[PDB]
Amino acid sequence: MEMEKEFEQIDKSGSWAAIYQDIRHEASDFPSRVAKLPKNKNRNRYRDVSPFDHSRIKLHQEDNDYINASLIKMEEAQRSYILTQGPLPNTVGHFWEMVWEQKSRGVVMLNRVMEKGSLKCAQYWPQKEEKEMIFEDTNLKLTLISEDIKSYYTVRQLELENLTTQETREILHFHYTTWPDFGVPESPASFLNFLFKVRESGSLSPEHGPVVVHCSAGIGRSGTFCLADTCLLLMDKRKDPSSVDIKKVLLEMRKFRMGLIQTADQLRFSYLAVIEGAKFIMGD
Ligand SMILES: Oc1ccccc1CNc1nc2ccccc2[nH]1
Repeated sequence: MEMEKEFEQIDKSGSWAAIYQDIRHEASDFPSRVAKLPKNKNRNRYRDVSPFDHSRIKLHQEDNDYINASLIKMEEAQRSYILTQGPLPNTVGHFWEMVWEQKSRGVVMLNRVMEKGSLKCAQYWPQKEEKEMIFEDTNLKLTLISEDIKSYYTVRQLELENLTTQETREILHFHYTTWPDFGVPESPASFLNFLFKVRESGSLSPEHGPVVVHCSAGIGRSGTFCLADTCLLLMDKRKDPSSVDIKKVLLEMRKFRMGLIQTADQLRFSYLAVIEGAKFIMGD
């Protein structure tokens, strides 16, 4: 069923809450035993948001390999994403170790460091060229190279150096800065524009490791970003673009990380972004 018609049918019936609950009910449940070990309690921002054991990213160190991060592997779309929480004061070194080890090109950040008067994630990148950051626990150095501030998002060019081998890499930071403190954006125009800038960069392409995507918990806004990208890619690839079922793509993605799309409003916003992005697709 053409999702645009499914959309009006749910909107006119105001059933968004009922669809969302159907998804919650059918979603996969897999063990998260590593995440719940007592040694890992300070590595988790939220007690109810954990990576599944089967899909968790492992850090390459014998001490403790745990990070709150999952690999979302979309077989038919041929895209992979790492979804993670906003780093904590004690996990900023782990975060950059993961970026290095997984060969990521891009980091996508969908939150502000402070929102609703509380800290949503650590200040994990340098704000001034001449004040670089050193992560002593993981032996990495990170320097701000350049910053492009726009009305709805900022792009930063960063150098990550593995101090053990003196190899360096270019890391692009895509920072969506205008998601509102409550609800979802009214128009998906600026969010789609942002997604197309990440794509244009090469960050989502198979020649690099998976893009690292985060918000505060790494399930809500983060879930919207990867669901819209995968759905629009499948509409490009298939003979019948109307076959793309957003609810079935979301349940496939929920096999890899729990709780992706946190509200009925986020589900509705995901439909809108795909419907409008297709509009700027069918003939753009
Ligand atoms: O390590 C890298 C490898 C390839 C590309 C980018 C980087 C980041 N570092 C960096 N220093 C610069 C100095 C002048 C102009 C561009 C620069 N990019």
